[PDB]
Amino acid sequence: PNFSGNWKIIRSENFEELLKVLGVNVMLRKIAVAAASKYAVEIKQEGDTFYIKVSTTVYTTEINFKVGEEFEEQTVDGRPCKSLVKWESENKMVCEQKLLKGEGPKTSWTKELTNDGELILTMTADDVVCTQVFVRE
Ligand SMILES: *C/C=C(C)/C=C/C=C(C)/C=C/C1=C(C)CCCC1(C)C
Repeated sequence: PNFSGNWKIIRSENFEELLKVLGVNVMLRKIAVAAASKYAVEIKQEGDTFYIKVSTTVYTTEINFKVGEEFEEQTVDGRPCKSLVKWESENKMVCEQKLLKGEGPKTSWTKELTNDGELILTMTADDVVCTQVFVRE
């Protein structure tokens, strides 16, 4: 549907706790939380093909996928992984990830477009769920 847009963050909950589960030490967690306050998501959607560009003040990364096809990206804490996105309803998709090398927490994310025009992202590591809410620029 209309995931396409330039999204700007308005709320971020449990992000520090997510990073803690992921092994990031406290000073870097605090700096990462501060960096999440500037952060923007740009989405281009055509059918079930998505282009996503995530950017903060000094860093930017692009994610390209088709729903239902495995692709490679990185976990939140930077460990490369294989990902697979599926729809869960009209305007929510869920991505499951598997580490390429090694072991670690089970991670995943979801992206939802609400009826009131917000984008909700969740990122999960084991039992900890980070929720971020965006509005269009
Ligand atoms: C569909 C939207 C997705 C998959 C968004 C992914 C977002 C990230 C991988 C954000 C990561 C960040 C850090 C790892 C620390 C700096 C702040 C963030 C939130 C940009």
